[PDB]
Amino acid sequence: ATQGVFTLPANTRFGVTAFANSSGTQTVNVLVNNETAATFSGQSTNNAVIGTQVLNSGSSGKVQVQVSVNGRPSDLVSAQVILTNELNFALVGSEDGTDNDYNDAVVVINWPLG
Ligand SMILES: *C(=O)C[C@@H]1O[C@@H](C)[C@@H](O)[C@@H](O)[C@@H]1O
Ligand SMILES: [Ca+2]
Ligand SMILES: [Ca+2]
Repeated sequence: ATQGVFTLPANTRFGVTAFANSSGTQTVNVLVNNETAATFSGQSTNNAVIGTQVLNSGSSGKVQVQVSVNGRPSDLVSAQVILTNELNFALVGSEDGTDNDYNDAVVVINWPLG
């Protein structure tokens, strides 16, 4: 199934933050309505934050996370969780290799802000 694609409410600010846990430099691209809105890159095996940013979901609300390592797309896992009918999380893990820890880039999107 498709992973890493989330429909947000339109015209709403949201946060996106990426963490790395791999020997490989992770590149995380965040598309809003199919156009690049942020791109983060970095290397850590210690959960370093490789980027954090506030972005607007725009007219479509469509947000897609892509993760690439060594020029190759990583395998993605994702889900969304909503607490008290108000606080939203879109969660992505990714695997760049064969150990299947799925933490090589971890991406957390949260809304609403403010
Ligand atoms: C080896 O390069 C694989 C790669 O880096 C490891 C240190 C570990 O984080 C593994 O999950 C990652 O796929
Ligand atoms: Ca891995
Ligand atoms: Ca890892």
